[PDB]
Amino acid sequence: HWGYGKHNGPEHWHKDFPIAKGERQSPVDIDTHTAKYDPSLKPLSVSYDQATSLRILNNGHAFNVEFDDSQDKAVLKGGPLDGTYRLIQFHFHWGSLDGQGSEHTVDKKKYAAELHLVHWNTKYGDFGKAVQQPDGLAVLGIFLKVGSAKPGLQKVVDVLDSIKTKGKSADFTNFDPRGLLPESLDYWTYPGSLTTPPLLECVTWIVLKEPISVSSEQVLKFRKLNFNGEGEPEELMVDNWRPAQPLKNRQIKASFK
Ligand SMILES: O=C(O)c1ccccc1S
Ligand SMILES: [Zn+2]
Repeated sequence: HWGYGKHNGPEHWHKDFPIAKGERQSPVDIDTHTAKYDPSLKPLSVSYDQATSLRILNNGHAFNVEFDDSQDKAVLKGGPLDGTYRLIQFHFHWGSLDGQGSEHTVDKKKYAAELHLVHWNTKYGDFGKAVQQPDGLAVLGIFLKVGSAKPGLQKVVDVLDSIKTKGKSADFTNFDPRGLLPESLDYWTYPGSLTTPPLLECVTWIVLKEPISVSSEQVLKFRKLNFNGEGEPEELMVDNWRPAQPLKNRQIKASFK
């Protein structure tokens, strides 16, 4: 199946998932000079105080931190969004080297990694029905650069050696995703897609301008995970990013002047 290698990576995905060449694929390059301030944007509200994390899973692509989304607990609203979107999971994309790893780029600059906090529109009842809708999902995208450590990341880093291989999971209760947010909520937004198969075109992307800093030691631990399952040859989990796709008939809006 699909992955990030030479023979199954992003340039092959279109064969099984033809929407890979669709009209609102993600990620994209964010040209900061072309992005326009949008005064119709409402203030963004990231309300994560009652978040209930449950588990961390290596899915042979990245690792997912999953949340209990059975009640309105951790939600994203305002900004470009109509209504209330509930956090269901987060994960990252990263590189083999600090010069690459993010999926969005900013004036062609690649960051060392990118965090995606995935939410679904509660008007659609569950995540499965939300991914059949053009406004089913909202993904909050946050860049990571290598510099000072991010303390609120360390609980994630320290659990990784327990989910080294594909199919492994661990308890991951009481993790507070507020510790992953930068100071500013300035952001860019545009309509796009999931960035792994099945590449569904359901996402309002909200990409924060301010990166968070993580330490070289934190990101090195990401790079010690494995794409392979236990008892199989080691293939390090690195470079699990999709590159920027054509912007097509879209405009990137900025929340800031
Ligand atoms: O983030 C993604 O791109 C993704 C892709 C497939 C399934 C779930 C997700 S959340
Ligand atoms: Zn992602």
